[PDB]
Amino acid sequence: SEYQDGKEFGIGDLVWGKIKGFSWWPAMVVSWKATSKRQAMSGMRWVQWFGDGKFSEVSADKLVALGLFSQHFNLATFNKLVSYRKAMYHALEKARVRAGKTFPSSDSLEDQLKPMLEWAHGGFKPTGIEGLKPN
Repeated sequence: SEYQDGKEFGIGDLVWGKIKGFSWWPAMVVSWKATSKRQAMSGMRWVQWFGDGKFSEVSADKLVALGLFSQHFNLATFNKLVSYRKAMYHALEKARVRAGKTFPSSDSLEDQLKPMLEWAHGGFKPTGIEGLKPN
């Protein structure tokens, strides 16, 4: 009965989170019991940031679905920041596993990131954003 307030998103969803002074950052909605902090305020979600690992209380209106990738992926931040790329890898790796997608490889971080970024930017085909959903 957690996060049952009429707003969007639930435990396990992959999301873009927005905090003041940062780019849209990939996260996963978690339960407050995973944060060891406190119950989220009504209308809010606890998220865990990819690449970074910390927990934040974010309003459900300031979250969007990770599947809306092209609209929130930040090419400039991807170019100037290494942590963003690491976060891209870890978010898309959770995505790739949930969707049943596989990529040919044998490789540095950007080498495996290239086909994952292409997949995500192209719309997560053939599965779609529906294949991102938690189990």
